[PDB]
Amino acid sequence: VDATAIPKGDVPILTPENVYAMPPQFWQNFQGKLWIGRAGSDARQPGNQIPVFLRDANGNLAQITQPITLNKGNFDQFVKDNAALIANPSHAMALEDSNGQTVFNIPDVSQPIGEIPSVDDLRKTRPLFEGAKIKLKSWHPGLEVGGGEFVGSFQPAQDDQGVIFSGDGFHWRRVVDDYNRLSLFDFGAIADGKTDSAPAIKAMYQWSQQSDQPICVQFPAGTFFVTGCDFGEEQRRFFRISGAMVNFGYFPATTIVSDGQSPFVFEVSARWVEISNLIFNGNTDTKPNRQGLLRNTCPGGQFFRGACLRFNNVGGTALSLLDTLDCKIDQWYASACTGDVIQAGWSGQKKGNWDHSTAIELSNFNAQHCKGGKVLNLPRCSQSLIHNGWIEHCDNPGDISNGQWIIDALSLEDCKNPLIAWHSRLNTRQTNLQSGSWIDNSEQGDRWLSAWEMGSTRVESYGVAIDGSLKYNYLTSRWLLENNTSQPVWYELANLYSPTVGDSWEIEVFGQSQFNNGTDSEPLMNLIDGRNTGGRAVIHVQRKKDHAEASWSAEGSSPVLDVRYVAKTDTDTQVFIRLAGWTPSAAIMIKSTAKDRFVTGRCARVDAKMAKATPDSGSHAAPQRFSLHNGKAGVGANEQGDLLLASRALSADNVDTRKPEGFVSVVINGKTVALPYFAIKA
Amino acid sequence: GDVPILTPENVYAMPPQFWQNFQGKLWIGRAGSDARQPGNQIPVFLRDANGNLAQITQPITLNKGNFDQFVKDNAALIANPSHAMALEDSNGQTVFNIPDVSQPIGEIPSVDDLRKTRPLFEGAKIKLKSWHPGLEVGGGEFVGSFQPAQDDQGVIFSGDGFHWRRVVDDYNRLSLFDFGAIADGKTDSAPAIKAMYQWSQQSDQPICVQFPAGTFFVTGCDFGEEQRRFFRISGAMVNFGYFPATTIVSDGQSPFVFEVSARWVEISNLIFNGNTDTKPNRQGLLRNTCPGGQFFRGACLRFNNVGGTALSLLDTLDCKIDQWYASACTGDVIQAGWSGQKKGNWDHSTAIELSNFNAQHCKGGKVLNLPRCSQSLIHNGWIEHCDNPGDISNGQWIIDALSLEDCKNPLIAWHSRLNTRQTNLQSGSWIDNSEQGDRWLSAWEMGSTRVESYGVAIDGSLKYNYLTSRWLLENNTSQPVWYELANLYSPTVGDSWEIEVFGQSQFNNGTDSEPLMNLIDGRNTGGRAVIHVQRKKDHAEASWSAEGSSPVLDVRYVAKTDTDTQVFIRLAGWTPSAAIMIKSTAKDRFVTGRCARVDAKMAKATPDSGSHAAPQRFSLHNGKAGVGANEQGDLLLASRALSADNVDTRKPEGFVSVVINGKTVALPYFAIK
Amino acid sequence: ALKSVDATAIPKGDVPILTPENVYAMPPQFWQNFQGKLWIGRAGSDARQPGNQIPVFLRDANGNLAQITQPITLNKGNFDQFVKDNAALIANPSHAMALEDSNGQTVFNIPDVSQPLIGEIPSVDDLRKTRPLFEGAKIKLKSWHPGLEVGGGEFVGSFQPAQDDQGVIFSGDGFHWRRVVDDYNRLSLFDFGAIADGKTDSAPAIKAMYQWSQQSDQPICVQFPAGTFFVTGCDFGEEQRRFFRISGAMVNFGYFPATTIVSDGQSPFVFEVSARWVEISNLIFNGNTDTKPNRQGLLRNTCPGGQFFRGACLRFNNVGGTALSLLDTLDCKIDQWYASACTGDVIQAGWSGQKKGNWDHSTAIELSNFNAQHCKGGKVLNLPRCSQSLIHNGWIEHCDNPGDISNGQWIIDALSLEDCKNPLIAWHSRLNTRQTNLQSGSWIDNSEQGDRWLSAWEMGSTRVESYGVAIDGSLKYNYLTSRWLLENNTSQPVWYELANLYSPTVGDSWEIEVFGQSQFNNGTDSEPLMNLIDGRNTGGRAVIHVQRKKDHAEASWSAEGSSPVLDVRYVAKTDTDTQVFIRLAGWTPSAAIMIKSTAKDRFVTGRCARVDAKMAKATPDSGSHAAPQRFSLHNGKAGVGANEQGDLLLASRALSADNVDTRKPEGFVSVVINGKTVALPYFAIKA
Repeated sequence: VDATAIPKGDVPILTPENVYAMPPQFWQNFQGKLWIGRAGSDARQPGNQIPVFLRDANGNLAQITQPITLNKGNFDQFVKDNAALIANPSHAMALEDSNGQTVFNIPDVSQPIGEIPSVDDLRKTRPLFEGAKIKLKSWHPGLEVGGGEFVGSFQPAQDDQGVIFSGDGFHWRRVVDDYNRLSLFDFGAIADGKTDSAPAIKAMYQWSQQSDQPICVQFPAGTFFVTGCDFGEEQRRFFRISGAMVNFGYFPATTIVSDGQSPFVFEVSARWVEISNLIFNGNTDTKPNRQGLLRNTCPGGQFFRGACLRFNNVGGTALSLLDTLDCKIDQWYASACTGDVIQAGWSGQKKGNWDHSTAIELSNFNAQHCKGGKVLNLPRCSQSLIHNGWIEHCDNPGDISNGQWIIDALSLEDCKNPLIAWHSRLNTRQTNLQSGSWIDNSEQGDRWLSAWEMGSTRVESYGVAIDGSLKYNYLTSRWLLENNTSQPVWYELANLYSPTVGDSWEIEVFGQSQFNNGTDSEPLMNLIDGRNTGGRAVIHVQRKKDHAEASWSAEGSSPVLDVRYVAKTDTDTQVFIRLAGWTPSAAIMIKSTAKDRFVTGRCARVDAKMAKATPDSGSHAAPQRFSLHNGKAGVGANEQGDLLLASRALSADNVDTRKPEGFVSVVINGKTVALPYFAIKA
Repeated sequence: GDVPILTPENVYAMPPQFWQNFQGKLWIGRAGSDARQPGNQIPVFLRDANGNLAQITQPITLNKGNFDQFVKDNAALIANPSHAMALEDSNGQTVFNIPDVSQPIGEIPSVDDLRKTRPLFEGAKIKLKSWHPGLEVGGGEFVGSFQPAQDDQGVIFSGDGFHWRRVVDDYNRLSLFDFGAIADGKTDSAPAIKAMYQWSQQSDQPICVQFPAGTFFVTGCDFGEEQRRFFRISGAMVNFGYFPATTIVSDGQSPFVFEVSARWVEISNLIFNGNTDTKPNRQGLLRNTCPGGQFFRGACLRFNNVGGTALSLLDTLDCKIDQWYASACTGDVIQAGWSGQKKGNWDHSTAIELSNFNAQHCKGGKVLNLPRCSQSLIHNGWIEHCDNPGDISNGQWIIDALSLEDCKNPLIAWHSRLNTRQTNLQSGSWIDNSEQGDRWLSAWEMGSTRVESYGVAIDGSLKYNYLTSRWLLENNTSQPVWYELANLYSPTVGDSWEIEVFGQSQFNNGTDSEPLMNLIDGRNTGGRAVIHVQRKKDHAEASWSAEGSSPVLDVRYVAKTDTDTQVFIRLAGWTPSAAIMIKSTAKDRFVTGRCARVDAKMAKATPDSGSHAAPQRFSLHNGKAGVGANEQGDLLLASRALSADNVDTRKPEGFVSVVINGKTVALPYFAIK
Repeated sequence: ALKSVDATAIPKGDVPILTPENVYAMPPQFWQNFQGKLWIGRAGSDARQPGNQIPVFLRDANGNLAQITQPITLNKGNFDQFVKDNAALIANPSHAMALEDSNGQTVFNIPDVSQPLIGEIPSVDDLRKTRPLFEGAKIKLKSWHPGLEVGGGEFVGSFQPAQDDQGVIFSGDGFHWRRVVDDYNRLSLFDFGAIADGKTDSAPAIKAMYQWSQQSDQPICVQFPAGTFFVTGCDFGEEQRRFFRISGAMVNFGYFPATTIVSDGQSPFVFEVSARWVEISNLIFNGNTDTKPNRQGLLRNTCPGGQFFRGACLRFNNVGGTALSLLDTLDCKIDQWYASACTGDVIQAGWSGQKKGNWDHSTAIELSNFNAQHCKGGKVLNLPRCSQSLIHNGWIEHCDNPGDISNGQWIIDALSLEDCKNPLIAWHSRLNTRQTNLQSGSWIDNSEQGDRWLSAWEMGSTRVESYGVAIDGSLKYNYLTSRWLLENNTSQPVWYELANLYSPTVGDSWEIEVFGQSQFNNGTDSEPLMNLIDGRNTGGRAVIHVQRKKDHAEASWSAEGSSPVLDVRYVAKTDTDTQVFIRLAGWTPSAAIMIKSTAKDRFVTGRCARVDAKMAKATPDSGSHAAPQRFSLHNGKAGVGANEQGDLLLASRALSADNVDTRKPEGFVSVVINGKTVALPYFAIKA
């Protein structure tokens, strides 16, 4: 029979692949009768057989009489000849064995097992009928990975290299129980750390985008070689990439390795990105390169989610984000990275004012021995947070300049250069700085925001530093002293440690002696021992060239009668006060010029004792003096008990000495007297 | 008590190979016996459609012709349910030989057909293709039983005198598919949810209710009012955090999609789309009304177009809601109330922790309806373009990194004990922490503390070991040095600054080796300079005083702007450490954006010619009498003027020992008559 | 068929190649129905062909051997006799094997069973006794233990040597079966022979799965399925390893894990590990100390030179021993953990180094989202010398000893101690705290008792509360301002009510500083100051003193420079409460209210000091008490002041006329008295 003796639209319905794709027992043992019949009826029935043509590899096109006898001999011959059965794709098919038992009876193959070794063979194996089930042993020949059950179809579907495998006028659909349990194995990846799994990653991403499946790129456990993947230009909504989903906090079960040729292993443009449970070994220690893990190119708002990420020997920028709206990177470790680790920039697009990054939360991270680039390349990060982070033996902790950062429990240890935080609005607790490490929060370089927005607050166990305003309801003391007794009592206030020669302390004993009514019953005549409401004592202490010395003043109804001091060392000064009788509550409030713990390690201390203690023999009386002036004239008092006065001394020659010009009412001691003054000669 | 033992559904169950080909012999004998045997055969009756009971001589011949006819007449074989049964195949082989079908392949398309198929024997296995016909979902392997078990619509499917139990390798891999839910976002999956809940309660399995990935239409599920221990509801368990792989839609008719009453509640990995934007309604997601303590756990939740209260909680002992998003919700989002109609016992909520959330374009309702929340926390939250950020009044809140942008009305925080850091207020948004409305606790509990980068505001007490300065100036030379302290920005006319230069000049011993005679230049311990700066109608003017051994000899100022004033000090020789401590009446960053600044220079710099000298003055009085000094170098005195008439003028009454300038001297006073 | 052969006459290296287990291992349909012929031939040949058959010996019940004639006839009768006689076919383990049915159709044709249908086996006991038919032969294990249908799966046979690991490899005499594992992360202790009955000791399974994961370098380590498991003390001690992971059923249950461990109390810890990295998650441990008292904890890690620890979703019920014991911790995260009625320590961490260097502390301890209830006899937290450490949102209620965090460095947010018998011991501990909730006499002892680990210079705590701030250390700021700035852009003085002062104790002193001045007109540097009160001056303030007396309070106020205040009145109508009014001067553009107090704050007492700020325009009631205008600057002997009558007060040593030269004033000094520059006279003192 000839070439154009074949009906229009007739196709090969059975090939050697159909012999291979049925169990060995069937090939070798089966003997029976095959009927290719008219569609919509039993093919064994009379006048139902449609034309069938045997075609050799040579190009033979002989018509074959039905039923077609099947047996090992005819199978062997069909395979050897690389032959094919051509007939109507719309056909009935019926097979019975040597006896008469119907194996199958399909009236229309277009309308509703055996094993296949590879995808290569699957794409060349036509289904027997619409719904025909097959088992794929493995994606690649004899790797025992990326296999599963497959349902055959004649309907047109494009090969996606994972779920749909298409041949000439047919395809096989992977039977997927849970779509969220597919991996790169299903898309033809191999965990040998050599075979490029980039085609599998590109195939699985395109599949997820088209079929709208959120799992996206899913790595199974093991090591994967990946060449640069550019999904670039086109803005997508989602790019998710996750390693083996197991609860391993430290070491993910998936590792990525590359050739260091692309600037990033993954080049994406997506509004929402999620990357987790991955180790990236950049191999920059042995084959130096500039290859990072992921860059997001999408302008006008990015959302990022990182979790359980290890960057080992990365020469490039590990993560590069753009126009960040919300970035959460938790449980990430960087070891011996020579490039930037966490980098975020802005498009500069005037609209939405994309001239900064927003809501960066970095938590539970450890950067070790990172030399060359910046661990944090995060300038202009507003409404951002750092929680429980360690950066050790890293040259450049990096840049958080012009930012707004809550920083809880950040540790810098043995870092060559400081964390750059120029014009950065920091709000910190428990910053741990060892081995010469520090944070540079100075006003160097360019300020992004107005001068009015500048300042940072540091809240430490050892004190508070506010580069800004303070306001409170009231100022109290940690130490309230009480003398509910008519007799005075000697207390030891504290031992003052003065780290530097010339350091000055002022102890304000705020509060008065007496709490009895009738202070407005009589006018005050005795300014010292009178009946006035209000009072304080002001003790001055300064570390001198050798040891220290003291001097004290008071106001109103003084809470202190006397103060003595003991200068045991050059740095140490014990301060005692004779707490006046009937002193109900006296608050201890201190001013100091001494360096605090923020400045030096061997810093200023107030070793508070606040205990009843008589000053020992060899204690020195702090002289009772005050001195209020303008550097020319003023008023004071001395320890002898004389009022001190200072003013321009006068020549008697310029004074009308004849008699006082006038008088003014002054209450000298207890008595209202008349203070005289003389006229000044013109 | 004979029953139908075989039906048309039994012919359907077995492989199609069997129907078409199988020739054989079927025996039904008495139990505890091989039925293929003389004297073992019990009577078997053939029921037909509109047909008599009749009887059939065993063995029962099986072939295509018989099966076709048997199915045709909707026929059945009637016998004693407790029977022996054996099957041969013309050849005389054994397919199965069962002495008793009472105690120890096939595919079935639907649960409808499964509930109609009687098992051949106890432990007979079949495949369920799908829960619903031709839907490829909710299927599995089932082991048949004659024992009486009730249909639970998921694991056990019951007929008349039989049931089918699902083989479950892991109970935590069951979904609503297995209980007959359809992920088409139209067919009501409420029967499946109710069925899976009832199952999990009775079987005491903790997974409770578990959605697969996809969209599900759910009519209101009211889980009675009786108090349960647990209610867990979860969408597709895949690590996302942004968009859960499970969406819920509804008809908006119930007040909540889930009416629960449990001590411990878990919602996670769900999007609820309320559809108020198109079909206005008042349907929330979940309300828990279990009294006497509640525990809540929310994670990865999206609320889109919710008209009702998204979450309603009662008598909360502990509530954690992390990674939750609300867009275009017209009702309340996070709502928590209490049972106690009077104070004492159940009159508040405890341990509310909201973290990593974003409420956007929520108009009408309160995003946070959380009054009287004690020991509570907010961490990294954003409320943008919302009418009512909500109510946290009479609360106790740690608030880290809360953002309010373009919110019409303030976050109501009346009498609320706030402890805040890095609050971002943009586009006229603010927090009302005032004392309006009812105070829940005592007046002694009130107060908030706001720690910002730009300053600290304490509505309460402060105490510290000692006050130091950010700026310590040193002059370890004999010669005075001109420093520029800072530039002061005074945003309002009249704003007053006072720069206390704490510390003294000189640090040599023997200050208490002689009495103080010269109050200015004497061997003294202690000292300070007090520089006063006020912004006047035009520019600023200054003046300054000192105490003891002054650290400052001179003060000059440069004021070439209404707002700006540079302050310079001539730091005295041998000033080993001088601390700069400032007071100001000027508005800080909490009040205004164009706020007060101290631009610290603290650098050696001579005043630039045009600088004006700050007069050396002090003034201590009561408003009637006092003492002072002026720049000329004169002591000032103020007191009541006396008439010479009222004074005994001829002789001084007495004297007092006064040290004038350097010398001890007698100060006179005349008597008044 | 019947050729009697001696055991000593059987070729060296010949073994039982087929046993009754091989008949039981076939599908039941095969046993009953199959009829055919079996060939055992030389390795590398078709065993059916002439001159390829090797000698096969049938062993009988009594142990006798006869060489059988091939082909070997297979049928139910022969299968029954073979099993009934507990018979075996002995031949060369290296052999070809061929099976035909009675028709002559080949089932197998294997030229060498050592080079690469499917039966079922009830238990591993039976699996270890079943020799594979050939290399790569597939079998289906129903379950690990007979009739439990857990720990079953698909197995592929081999004659290659492999040691039994009791989970993945099950070996017999010259063969083994390897489990088909698609995902090694889906294996559980069921696969290693554990039973979820809470009675049968699953220690062997835990030890087996552990040693497998170590030898195989699989990070999953020990994975429990859901249920209650009985575990005797497991010792993985002495040998220093990298990893120890142990986890219960991995399903997101927030509150109650689906896996419970229960033990006998005989070991000090259920798990004795020595690893650098440790992960415990999703486990309830019921110590049963309430009914059978003991000192058994859950886990101790003894690995020296740095330990990492991650804990999540852990419940400790009735634990008699130390629940968790860590050594030389470098990083410890314990999130979502609960302790109920435990009599021992719960979270314990110590160090190895005796001397004050190297390993003498713990580092980066982060305890979060925890709740300890009714724990009595031990420390909930036994964590001395914990540096760079954090507590976030934790409750300790009705526990005798909240524990020891002394000599530490802690951020503590939202810690609640309620009805705790003893304080949390935090001696010399560097605390940085917010929203600490202490109820029913619970407290934190942050005193300086016992040995201080670090230097005196490192000491101090900061407590930031809603009601106030307490700094045991330095404070510095750019400038002090006020919550309250009062304005009077008006030539007339205006009355304001500042606040109601609540003084909880008799003798409590308040000082209200009204910082700022009256006037803001230029030319204060034009004239020399002559009138110290009303003169053109820059700077100023009013200082208001208020003290609670035996009954009510009384006041008194002084001023500086250009005073912002003209008058002060007050209302003391109770012992505790004092309203303060100020007559704010004309043209005072901004006055900041700043306060000092001796009164006890909220840190000290519940009924604490208050400033009930009003800061509003209000004229004081005619019955209000006027505050006397006074100041008083002295040294206790001499000084200066002013009284409300408007007289300057001076104090100094009195002089007798006899020691004064009354003749002439010795000299004069220039003094500006009431604006006018005059000469203040002075007399000389006789020697």
